[PDB]
Amino acid sequence: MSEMTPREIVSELDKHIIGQDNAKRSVAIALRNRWRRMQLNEELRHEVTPKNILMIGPTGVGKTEIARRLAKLANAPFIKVEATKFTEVGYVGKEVDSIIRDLTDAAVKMVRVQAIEKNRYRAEELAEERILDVLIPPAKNNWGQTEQQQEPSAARQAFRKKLREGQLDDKEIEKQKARKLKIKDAMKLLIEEEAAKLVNPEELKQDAIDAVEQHGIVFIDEIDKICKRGESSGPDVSREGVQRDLLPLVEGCTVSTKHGMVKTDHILFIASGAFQIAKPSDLIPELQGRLPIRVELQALTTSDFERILTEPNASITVQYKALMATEGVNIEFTDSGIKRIAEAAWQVNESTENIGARRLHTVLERLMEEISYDASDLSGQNITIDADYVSKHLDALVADEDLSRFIL
Amino acid sequence: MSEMTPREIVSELDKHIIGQDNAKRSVAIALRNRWRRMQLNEELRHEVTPKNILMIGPTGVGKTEIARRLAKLANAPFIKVEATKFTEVGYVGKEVDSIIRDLTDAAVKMVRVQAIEKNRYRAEELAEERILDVLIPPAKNNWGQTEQQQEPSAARQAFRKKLREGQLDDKEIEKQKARKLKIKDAMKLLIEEEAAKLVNPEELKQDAIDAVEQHGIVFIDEIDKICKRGESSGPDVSREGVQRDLLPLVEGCTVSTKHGMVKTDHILFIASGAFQIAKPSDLIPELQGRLPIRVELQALTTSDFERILTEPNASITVQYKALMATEGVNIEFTDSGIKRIAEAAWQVNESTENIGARRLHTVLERLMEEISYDASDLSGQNITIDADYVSKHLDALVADEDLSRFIL
Amino acid sequence: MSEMTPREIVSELDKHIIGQDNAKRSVAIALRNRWRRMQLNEELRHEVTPKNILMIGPTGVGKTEIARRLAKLANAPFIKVEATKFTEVGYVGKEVDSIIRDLTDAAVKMVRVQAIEKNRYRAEELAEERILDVLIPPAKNNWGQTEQQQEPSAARQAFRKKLREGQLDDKEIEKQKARKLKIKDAMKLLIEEEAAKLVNPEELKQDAIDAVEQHGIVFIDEIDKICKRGESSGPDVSREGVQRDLLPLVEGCTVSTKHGMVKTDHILFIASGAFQIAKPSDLIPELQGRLPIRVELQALTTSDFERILTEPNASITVQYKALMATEGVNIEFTDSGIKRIAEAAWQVNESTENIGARRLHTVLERLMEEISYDASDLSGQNITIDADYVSKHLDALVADEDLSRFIL
Amino acid sequence: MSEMTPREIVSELDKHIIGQDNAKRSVAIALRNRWRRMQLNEELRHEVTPKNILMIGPTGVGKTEIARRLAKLANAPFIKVEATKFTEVGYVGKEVDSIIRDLTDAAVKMVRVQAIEKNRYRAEELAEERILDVLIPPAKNNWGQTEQQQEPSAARQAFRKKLREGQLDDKEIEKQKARKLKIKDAMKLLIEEEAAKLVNPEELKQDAIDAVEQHGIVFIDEIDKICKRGESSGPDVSREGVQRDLLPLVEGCTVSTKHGMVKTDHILFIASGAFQIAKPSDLIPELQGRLPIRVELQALTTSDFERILTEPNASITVQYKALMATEGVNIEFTDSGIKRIAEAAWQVNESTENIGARRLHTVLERLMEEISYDASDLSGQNITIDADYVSKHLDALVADEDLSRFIL
Ligand SMILES: Nc1ncnc2c1ncn2[C@@H]1O[C@H](COP(=O)(O)OP(=O)(O)O)[C@@H](O)[C@H]1O
Ligand SMILES: Nc1ncnc2c1ncn2[C@@H]1O[C@H](COP(=O)(O)OP(=O)(O)O)[C@@H](O)[C@H]1O
Ligand SMILES: Nc1ncnc2c1ncn2[C@@H]1O[C@H](COP(=O)(O)OP(=O)(O)O)[C@@H](O)[C@H]1O
Ligand SMILES: Nc1ncnc2c1ncn2[C@@H]1O[C@H](COP(=O)(O)OP(=O)(O)O)[C@@H](O)[C@H]1O
Repeated sequence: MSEMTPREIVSELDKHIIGQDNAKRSVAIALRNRWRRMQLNEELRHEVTPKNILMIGPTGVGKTEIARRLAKLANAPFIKVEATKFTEVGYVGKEVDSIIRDLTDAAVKMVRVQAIEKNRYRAEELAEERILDVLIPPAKNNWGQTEQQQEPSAARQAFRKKLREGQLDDKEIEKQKARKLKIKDAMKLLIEEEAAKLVNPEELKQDAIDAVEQHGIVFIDEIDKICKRGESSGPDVSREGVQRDLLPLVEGCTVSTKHGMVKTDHILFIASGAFQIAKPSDLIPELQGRLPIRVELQALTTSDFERILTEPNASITVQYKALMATEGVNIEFTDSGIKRIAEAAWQVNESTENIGARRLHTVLERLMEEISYDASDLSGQNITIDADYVSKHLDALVADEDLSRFIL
Repeated sequence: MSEMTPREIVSELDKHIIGQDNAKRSVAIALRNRWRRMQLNEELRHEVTPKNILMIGPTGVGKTEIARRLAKLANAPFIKVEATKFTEVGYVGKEVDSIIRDLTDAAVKMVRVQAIEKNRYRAEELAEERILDVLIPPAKNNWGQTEQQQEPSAARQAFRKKLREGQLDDKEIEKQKARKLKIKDAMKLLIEEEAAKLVNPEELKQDAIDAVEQHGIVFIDEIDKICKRGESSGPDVSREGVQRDLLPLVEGCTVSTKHGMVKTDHILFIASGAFQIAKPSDLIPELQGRLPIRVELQALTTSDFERILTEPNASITVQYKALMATEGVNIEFTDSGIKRIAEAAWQVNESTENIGARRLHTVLERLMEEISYDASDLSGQNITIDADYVSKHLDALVADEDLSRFIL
Repeated sequence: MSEMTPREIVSELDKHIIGQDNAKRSVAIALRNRWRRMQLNEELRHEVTPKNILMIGPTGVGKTEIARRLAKLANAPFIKVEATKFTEVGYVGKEVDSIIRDLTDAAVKMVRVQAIEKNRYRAEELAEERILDVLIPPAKNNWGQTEQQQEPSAARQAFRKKLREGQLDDKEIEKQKARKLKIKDAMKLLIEEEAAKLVNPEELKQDAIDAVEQHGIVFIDEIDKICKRGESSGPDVSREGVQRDLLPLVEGCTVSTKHGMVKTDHILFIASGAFQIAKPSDLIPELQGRLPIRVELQALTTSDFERILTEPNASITVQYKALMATEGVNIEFTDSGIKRIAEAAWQVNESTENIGARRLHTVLERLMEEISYDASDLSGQNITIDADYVSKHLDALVADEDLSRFIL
Repeated sequence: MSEMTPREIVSELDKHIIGQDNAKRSVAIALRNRWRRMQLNEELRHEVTPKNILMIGPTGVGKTEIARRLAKLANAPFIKVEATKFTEVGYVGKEVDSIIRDLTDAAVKMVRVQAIEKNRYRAEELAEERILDVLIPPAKNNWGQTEQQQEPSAARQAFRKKLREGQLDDKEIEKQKARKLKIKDAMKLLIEEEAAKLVNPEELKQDAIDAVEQHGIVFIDEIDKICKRGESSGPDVSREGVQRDLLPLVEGCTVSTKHGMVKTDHILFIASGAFQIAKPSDLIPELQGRLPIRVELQALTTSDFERILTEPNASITVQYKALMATEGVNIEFTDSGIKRIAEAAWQVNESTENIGARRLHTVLERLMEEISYDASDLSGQNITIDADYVSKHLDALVADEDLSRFIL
């Protein structure tokens, strides 16, 4: 099982989300206040109430990714539903118990794929027993010693080591089979047709169910755009409603679905958004109060950037190096470009409109349009990417405001 | 069977709902005016009419939880439907006899789980007879005495006491089975595949039907916002209708459904909401008359809070201690912080807007942000949470109006 | 079969609907004009046309209950559809052939339950044959005399009389069974599992069908709010439409449904409502003319009340006595309170708004809030409820207008 | 497997999309920034993010066809969804994860047909073994040599060469068969009933899944008309939402589907449209940031046309020749008509409104009305289509503005 202490939770955070400590902090305080529970009895296993979180602040500084990530290391199943959607001011038809239904549909194509390296390496030593079986059969009547089985190997395990270097031969092996095929096929087959025997009844469900149930985490994005305070950001309280609908979810219900009936009850909720338009004080009271833990995030810096450009472990930048290396190019970003790199983000974000950390992403892939293209030429060649570089393909762009409008 | 006297019903209320005596009172007066019925004949079993309840008052002072709980000890099935919902001013598609429909779908995953420690302990002694049977068979032809049965036990009840300390052996027992498995599995199985023989035909229905039918209790929240008198709380009498739709439910009909045909006729209804917009006199007559018993509730006090902070048996505050302890921290709340604890909620509720008892929930989880976080360090350490404490992390917050607007 | 002469029909009416004679009158004249038909041939069995009724008048004086009841003694299946509904000015989706579909869904959970005391007392003498069968078996090879069967009873019918006073023993009796249970269970079982053998193929349908088909009665409430005459009570003739849709029903069609295809044709219709807004002259002509029989009702009196308070056979008042007795309380209403009781209704209904007979209901349950609560104390005690009583808990209430607004 | 280098990707473009080099370029830069990924590990296989593309420019100059084709040689599965669609301002019901859903439903009737000349020529040699088997059976007990198998052929491979010139005989061969048919049938059958044994379990899915997944490419057409800045191209931010909905798709989710559960995460997206109404800077941030790579296209020239008229490998013009030949007409276009051919499109596009390259298509099929009709007469006759020609059937048309409005 998972847990992690408060700080532990944080620290893996600072691994991919620069700054906003306060932020992290809370979310972890929610995720232990979580664990804690379990460890009680039955009374209070069921009278204490997922400490759901309200995420006030500007855009692109990481409310989402703070959640997204928290959850990945919780190893919780997770989904982010935009608040908008349930509005349909195009007037369609939106039901909110859907949300829970998709927090299962990952809670699966999550259980699945998170079962093919736990039970994959367990059955490449079971797809071999099925070819060292057709090239040379362990002659009828095994005289039980389990050590006269590694004794077929007296040539059998000479073919076992010869499966990795010489294949493409015509063979046929044992709703079963009885089929005559070929070996590089078949090798790619059995595998598949073997994960099946790696039992998938009321296990990939029931426990996938447990998934959601135990908990993930839903991040209800934008909540603020669904509540009133008049003028420009009120049509009707034909939005107020979606706060209502919502309630139950957060406030605790069962729900109908596909793989099994699910209990929202204990699910964790993380409600986002910026409120230049209203004020959290402005939710329906009901909601207001299921959002116990409130926290601010604040806009990142120039530095903050620079640092997001490199101190993220998946770093953007690196994404480059490696990507870029693949064509035979070392690439290497100075202190002093990683400086302008940011520097631009910030200047651009300040003239057009500011989209968050977001800009770096675009500013970059643009830096490289040159390199990133010609790359397969540079076969070995290496390049120095630095201020003086940067500014040559940037400055006038960033310069041209109205271009940036289009193309950054 | 249940009943309880008027006062009995009450006194279990005051167990988790401070004050509002008048409230309780009524509700209980409904819940016997209920029983009484039964005890009559056939004439008046079917000519007297569940004494439905109109819950006029402010928000977060207990209308819901008064119902909610009433029902829990009625051991009735219960659902709270928000009135809004049937409106869809986004225009979707709402049918209202849905309401009754879900009052059944808990009337079940309520009959269910409330049938697995009644009939659970009855068949842990029936899943053993199914293993003390495969380890050592009571040899062919039992010479009837029922006392040469505890006489297989001359070694059989030596394996019965040895089922609690040594398992994981490879065994196979008797749309039946004929299946070769193992014993920590199989133990977790049989149980399940045994609650089946614990007959679940026209019983887990029929009587679940009675449930609803005999009753639970539907709490139609907000009734007030579905009724007209003009200006800012009338769009059209395109809400009028919801009252209309509803009608029947309360006014007495059959409804179509999944596990069986239900009759709404005698279910109990408790219709909530505040009416600063209209006035109960403003329901359609038909309804109006179906909300016979009328009651007011009154906004809780500073004291009332203080008392909610502690005199609730699930106490908030306690939730802490015990939640908090789990990290190795005794926590203790003075009289005199529970004082400011309240003191605050009240002062905040009076400056932004007042959400009810609701605020404590929020004000608190905020007190603790410190404690609740650092907690895993305080391994043993104990803390004294008291006025002087409170005010250090509160006073300026509460101070800062416009913050509180966000973060309480 | 049913019929009843005109007056007969009336008289059972005056049993629970004080006054409005004219009203009754008609409805019965419809219900014989009904019978009459059948008694003709084939020509005129199918050229004469259910004499459907238009029920003009104020609210709460009994259009509905005049119908509701008429039908119960017709023993017709019956439903009251609000006219509103099909409007959806929230814009959903309403189809009108639904109506007929629910006039079947009772025409069932009516046929059903009206078959378990016709065939219940027929099979408690068939669930015994199944226990006096397991406690002492009628030894192999019955030597046919039918009078050596009451001759097992030479001890068998000593256990038959002993089934009513000594049970809870462990027995097992004969998609059948083969099951080992216990006797207070099983007794509650067999019954159920025996109504099944009380044949339920193409009988509980086909004749339930006959139900509707033969006839009940639909009371289309409010019809007037679905027709035009401009100003405050016309949006569009986007309501006119529902008169249209409707037509066929009343005017004669088949309809698709669940248990069987149904023919509206001969169904009886009773169309309600008050027309302060328009005038019956104001229906679509088509409708106008399927509402042959027109009748007024007029608002009830003070007396009328008083009399509804006692001369109804299910009397309200009595509802009290008996309900109230159950806790050990005789209760007894004077001439002279039953006077004020009413007196209030009337005064209240005249200040706030007047809801019909409806008020009594509420005025009362309020009278008793005192008694109705403390009742379980009065264990024997008896009380005199009379003017001087009444006015002590009423007068100021009725006084306070604006309270009454809420709580009467 | 595919890849191709940046330039390689390009050069096959310039094969059917004259000019717009910059365009191509990018797109290719995406389609390697794609490959590269794969070649990394697991960390960065799943932390780098398909480099999605924003296609700013005028209409009919190639955005679509640049994508369309890109994908064809990527041999990716592809779909272009119009942004409009999800709007329904007629108000229907649009879900957007539909988009992904259809990117699968070609990802298939693409895997399918692209599996019947790979495995088609593999089993025309397997449907013969099934007739050289009924005409002359390889007599019981094959004495294993695999060279006394081509030795049935001592008359058997005399019937194998005689299957191409003499058929229609009455034969019967081996949920199998046992059926008595005939041989030109049966030949057209077996084939089919043989692509089945060419295994189609969790292969025609799973890998079709990969398709989408590894990728095709969705081209979200017109993105611009789903975003706000006011006046004539904003109704509400009841379009805003479409951007919202979309999000996830591009921003990374699982989607439910027919042949299997798909992950959108890594698919490639290329979002089109012109922005004379807004400005790419005007997308919701979230999106904005997911359109990393930005590119412009520029309206083609007279020349560019001329060159589209011919330098396309499928050439329009050629379409003619060959289409036209089929009637017995060589046709030949001078340099100097292909000149006016273009010359015209350009002059028309500048007077009515300019639809892009689009016009040639129309201008042409009009040139020909004459030829294209009379063609079946010109049996041999050959024609010289050239300026002086062109202008005889064009000049006054192009002349007549308001005609062209109708008829080009
Ligand atoms: N504080 C930050 N530290 C690291 N990365 C960040 C930070 N803020 C934003 N980002 C990155 O830039 C984009 C913004 O993140 P996201 O969480 O979706 O923004 P927001 O929640 O603020 O709307 C993502 O690519 C995100 O991973
Ligand atoms: N007066 C009450 N007595 C005890 N707790 C209350 C009371 N009113 C509100 N609460 C608390 O705050 C929450 C609000 O109760 P609720 O019944 O949902 O309020 P309301 O009906 O007024 O909307 C509950 O969880 C409960 O603990
Ligand atoms: N004339 C009357 N005689 C007896 N009871 C009446 C009378 N009028 C109304 N009631 C009773 O008071 C309420 C009004 O009846 P209902 O038929 O639904 O009113 P309406 O049809 O006039 O809208 C019901 O409880 C009804 O049974
Ligand atoms: N610049 C281009 N190069 C070659 N053909 C083009 C070009 N632009 C448009 N066309 C032709 O006219 C049609 C329009 O191409 P399309 O990609 O659909 O234009 P757009 O994206 O600008 O809407 C295509 O069938 C193609 O033959």
